[PDB]
Amino acid sequence: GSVGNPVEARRWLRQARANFSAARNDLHKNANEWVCFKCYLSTKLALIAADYAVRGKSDKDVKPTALAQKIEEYSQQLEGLTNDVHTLEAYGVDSLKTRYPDLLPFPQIPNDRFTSEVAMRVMECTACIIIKLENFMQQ
Amino acid sequence: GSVGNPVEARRWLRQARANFSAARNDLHKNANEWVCFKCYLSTKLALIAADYAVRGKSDKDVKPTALAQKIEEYSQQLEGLTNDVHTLEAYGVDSLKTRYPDLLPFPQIPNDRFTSEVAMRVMECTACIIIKLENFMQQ
Repeated sequence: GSVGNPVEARRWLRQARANFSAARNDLHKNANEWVCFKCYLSTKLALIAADYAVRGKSDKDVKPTALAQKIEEYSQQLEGLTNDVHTLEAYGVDSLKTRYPDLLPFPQIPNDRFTSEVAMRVMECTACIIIKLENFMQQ
Repeated sequence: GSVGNPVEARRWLRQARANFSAARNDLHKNANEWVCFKCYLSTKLALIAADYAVRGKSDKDVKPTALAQKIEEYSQQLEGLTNDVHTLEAYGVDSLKTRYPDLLPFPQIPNDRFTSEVAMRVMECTACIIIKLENFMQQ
């Protein structure tokens, strides 16, 4: 898209970074669904930040993997972004499955769903996503 | 409602209790929006649990205060529930305002929206809700 909004981009990135920092508060506390939801939301907000940075607008209705696909076309600097973002799904992480039992295979609840190993792999993916996007927004 | 599902009720309540416990992880860590969202989700899932316990079905597409209005009618034991649940909205807490900057007056982000005092009042309000619903479900 044509004209970017750097003020709004910075605002959303600030929150994305806060969400990733806060994921540390739930580590090794039997709250792995909260590590994963925080990382999912960090990822979503960082992508929306980048969308503001380029186009001055976004959509919170669009799934992160689809937002990442559009954003990745903005520059070769973002190569690999969509693969990173899609890895969250591969670990069974999305907005609804980290929160609601009716979306999980009976009888699982979110508190039962994610191992500490998975929460760690999800943090690694998220850190890489934020780094690719911060690099791109720095220019 | 006429036929309850105690197994589903227990599933949902187990997750609500886990969310309320997880809220403690974010206290005094500059993550008050996460304290509030966790308490919001705890409240919502406990209401859904009570709805399962009474009629064996619910809706997660209804706002918590609206669900509480229906549930309050189930028993004298639940007197005051609707107002108890409405406290969250009164303190500026709901699903979107604890997560998304575009819902907040510029330049505010969730990470600077909630004071530590508001975070504490929200935990106390959530305690009151959980108490009322848990006592009722121990029918």
